[PDB]
Amino acid sequence: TRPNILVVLCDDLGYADVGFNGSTDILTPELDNLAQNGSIFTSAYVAHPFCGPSRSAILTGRYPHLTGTAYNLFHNSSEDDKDNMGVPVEETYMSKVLQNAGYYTSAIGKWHLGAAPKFHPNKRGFDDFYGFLGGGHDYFPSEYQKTYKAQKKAGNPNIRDYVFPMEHNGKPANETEYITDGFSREAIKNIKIAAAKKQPFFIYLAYNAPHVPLQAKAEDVAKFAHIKDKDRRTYAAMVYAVDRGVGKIVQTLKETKQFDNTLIVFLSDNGGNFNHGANNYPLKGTKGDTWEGGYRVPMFFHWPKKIKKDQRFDFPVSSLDLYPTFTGLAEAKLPKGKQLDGKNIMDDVLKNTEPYKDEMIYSLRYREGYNDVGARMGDWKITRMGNEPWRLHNITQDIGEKKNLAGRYPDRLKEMIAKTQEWTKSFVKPLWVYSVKDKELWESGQMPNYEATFEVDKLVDSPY
Amino acid sequence: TRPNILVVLCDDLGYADVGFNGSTDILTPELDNLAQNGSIFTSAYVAHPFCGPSRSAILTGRYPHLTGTAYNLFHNSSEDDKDNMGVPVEETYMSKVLQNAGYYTSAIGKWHLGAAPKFHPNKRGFDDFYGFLGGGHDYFPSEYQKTYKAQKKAGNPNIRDYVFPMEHNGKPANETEYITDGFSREAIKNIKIAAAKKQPFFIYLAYNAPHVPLQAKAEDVAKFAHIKDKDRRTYAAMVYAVDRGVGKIVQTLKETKQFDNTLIVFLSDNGGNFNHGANNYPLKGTKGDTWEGGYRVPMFFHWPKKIKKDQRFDFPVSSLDLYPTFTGLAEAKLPKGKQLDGKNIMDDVLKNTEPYKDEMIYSLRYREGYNDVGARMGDWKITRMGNEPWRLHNITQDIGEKKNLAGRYPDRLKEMIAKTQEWTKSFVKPLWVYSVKDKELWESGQMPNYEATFEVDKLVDSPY
Ligand SMILES: [Br-]
Ligand SMILES: [Br-]
Ligand SMILES: [Br-]
Ligand SMILES: [Br-]
Ligand SMILES: [Br-]
Ligand SMILES: [Br-]
Ligand SMILES: [Ca+2]
Ligand SMILES: [Ca+2]
Ligand SMILES: [Cl-]
Ligand SMILES: [Cl-]
Ligand SMILES: [Cl-]
Ligand SMILES: [Cl-]
Ligand SMILES: [Cl-]
Ligand SMILES: [Cl-]
Ligand SMILES: [Cl-]
Ligand SMILES: [Cl-]
Ligand SMILES: [Cl-]
Ligand SMILES: [Cl-]
Ligand SMILES: [Cl-]
Ligand SMILES: [Cl-]
Ligand SMILES: [Cl-]
Ligand SMILES: [Cl-]
Repeated sequence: TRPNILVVLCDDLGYADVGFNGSTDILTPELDNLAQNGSIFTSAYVAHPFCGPSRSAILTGRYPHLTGTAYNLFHNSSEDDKDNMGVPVEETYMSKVLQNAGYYTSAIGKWHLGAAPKFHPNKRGFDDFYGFLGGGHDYFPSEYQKTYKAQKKAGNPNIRDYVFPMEHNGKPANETEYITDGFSREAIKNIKIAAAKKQPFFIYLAYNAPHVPLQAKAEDVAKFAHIKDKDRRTYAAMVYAVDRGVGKIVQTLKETKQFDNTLIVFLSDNGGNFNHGANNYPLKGTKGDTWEGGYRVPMFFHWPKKIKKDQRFDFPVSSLDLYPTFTGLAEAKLPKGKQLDGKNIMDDVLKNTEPYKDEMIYSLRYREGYNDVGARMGDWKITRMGNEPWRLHNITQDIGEKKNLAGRYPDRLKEMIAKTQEWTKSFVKPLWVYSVKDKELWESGQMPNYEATFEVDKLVDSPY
Repeated sequence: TRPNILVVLCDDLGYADVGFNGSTDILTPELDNLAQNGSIFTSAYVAHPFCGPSRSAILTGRYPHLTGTAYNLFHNSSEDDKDNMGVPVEETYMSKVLQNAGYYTSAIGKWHLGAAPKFHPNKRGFDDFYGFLGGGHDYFPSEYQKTYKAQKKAGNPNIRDYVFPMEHNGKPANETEYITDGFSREAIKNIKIAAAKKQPFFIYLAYNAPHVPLQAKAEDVAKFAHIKDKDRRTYAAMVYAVDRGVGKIVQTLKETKQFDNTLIVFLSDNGGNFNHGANNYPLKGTKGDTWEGGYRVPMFFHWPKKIKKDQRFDFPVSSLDLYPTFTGLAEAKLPKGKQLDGKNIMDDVLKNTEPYKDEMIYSLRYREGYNDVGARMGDWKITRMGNEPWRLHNITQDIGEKKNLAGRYPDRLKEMIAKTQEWTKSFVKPLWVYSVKDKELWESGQMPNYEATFEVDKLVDSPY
């Protein structure tokens, strides 16, 4: 009997901001209990260090550099199909694949993969959608509904999508509670629906917490009243509210007897933003970086029927693995011609085998005139940040990327740079960029200039 | 009547790495006692976020962008006067000005302002020099002398200058102890020389501690044995050896009865490198950045005859202020046509008045194809890092530069950028650059492109 699949995806959760991954000040007892009863992934990576492209990769199973979606959609992006402001519809999502294999599919919370009808969740493999289409949202309906009406009362032609009414399959959601609590409430409802249907479920629970604005319930803040920094205190309360809902979700799974045969996957979509309450310790950097802190995230698998308790999986994996792993477990057939950049790791997880032995896990982030790069194989990682000289780290011994080994092992450095450059030969042009500056640089050819990105000696050689 | 002047300049000391500036694990009792008995500067800035240009600025009193010295000299730089690898000799150092006013002048420790004879300290106003000409040095003579000899006897043509013999006025120094201790002993020796000559002294004590290589005496490491991280522990021991030497220097000043009429200035030449043991809390960033962490440094003035005890000076100051402050105290006349970018602040310190009201304290750091910028006026700072969109901070309320207010106050942002851009209009071309990549970009005009640096709207506007 095929398992249910529950993906709990948080938004900008820092590497050190759940108990099972080292937090000393944020309490996440429900998440910790799930993690201790499953497999914790100590080297898990998303395919891009910020929101839109990471989510594009999770659902398409491809790097955003291959689908044209490596920039975020701007807020209030176009809602007209003629404008193709969304992930290409030809790139079939794993939700549609699971849907075509008889799964009850549900998407809750944040989307950010296109606000026009052809990009809507109900058209991309989801029987049920409850959430918002853009990149973020205010958390309290009492506050943001008032603002929305008032802004209509002045005929405001550019109302921020952070205050738009949310929707349930295209109709007004009429949410009445702190939206983290509402998304938990909708997850429970959809679990009860699938149980009543005696149908396996796939639920994509995309919390916007703890993404800005930092807004939290008074009852949650009180659990952290001793934290003096206000942003950290509020951020902790936000993470705690997600934890409360996972505990309620777990109770529902047990009452409906779906707990033992549900694969629960929990992760963050990118590294924490350390300007807005997050802590990525012991990693270097912040959301958006190709330092580990940008795209290495907490993650666990929990599936009592098959994954042993107290497991730690220390081999590097990618969020790109979720697509082939889920379609495999679903016994689903892939669409003809579907290209995938990850692999099914369920067997590797059960037997503690290395899925990426002698293979690369990459990141490339476009900047204003240059690219940040990161690439890991085994214990070795190469990094370029700020267009500075290339760095080589033994990421297993130097998790903080403090000791540059490029000088001691230049052969390894250039071999890893060679493979990474070849990878960028397969890229497509971005379907959209983010800023006016971006558009100029790509039109002038100043971007992408992958050739300059993979220079090595001239960055370090003296001309004298 | 005129005071003695002792400049204690550490190398790469982190903002939180002395007791008086908030350190909780590194002990600096001697430095703290001086600071408690003088004026602590809570918003002190050096003129560039790394070694060479900052030091050029301290001795010339000018921004390195105006003297052509905003890149480091490469290690083992040219020793022939013909190649002009050094600070322009026409830019008169404050040591020469003080020399010409009857001061006994002495330089100790690190130089890095040119290794050719016309750039030598003895030709730049220093009666005495004891140290090394380049940018760093190994700490234990038993080890680096052995290496230097072995490699000299093998005719190695590329001996690292980190192991060259140190010198005393052009002759071999024959150092026999941990060079931090060796430098302290020389400061004591030069204090007694000035006393015997019945001359006011100016001592430029340029410790290379706590700059890499992290090397410390075992007896000093033992005092920080509860520090678990090996690099943090050695670094703590290196800072401590500087503190011990400051205490011995203080004892000498009392025996020679020079203590009360000596102005002791203590500061770091730039922010701490957080990859090599330093801690810049609560600032953001690291050595080399235009975040506060790159160029805001600890600093105190200690001068019992005039400066009151337990003072805290909270208005922003610059290390460029030391040149006109010292010559003012020396009652010296400036060379005809000498340009200075700082101001005499001794009166402002004694009366607690604002030296930079409605005026700017700047930083601009060249990167590979773009510029990092920071500029502060009053409570307000603008920051551009990594060519990202411009940031505006109230650094008095937001010392960590976490909350960008550029959207909230675009009028202030644009006026501060306008003033900063006009400042860059006076810059000169670098006399040298640092890497081959640097040279290509400057010859093609890809650098400096100050015009692109001060773009604002195109970095945040959507093109759709
Ligand atoms: Br689809
Ligand atoms: Br709503
Ligand atoms: Br069950
Ligand atoms: Br930010
Ligand atoms: Br001079
Ligand atoms: Br020596
Ligand atoms: Ca995110
Ligand atoms: Ca330095
Ligand atoms: Cl609005
Ligand atoms: Cl940042
Ligand atoms: Cl089992
Ligand atoms: Cl090698
Ligand atoms: Cl384009
Ligand atoms: Cl090259
Ligand atoms: Cl020797
Ligand atoms: Cl050598
Ligand atoms: Cl005295
Ligand atoms: Cl470094
Ligand atoms: Cl760094
Ligand atoms: Cl304003
Ligand atoms: Cl040049
Ligand atoms: Cl502009």
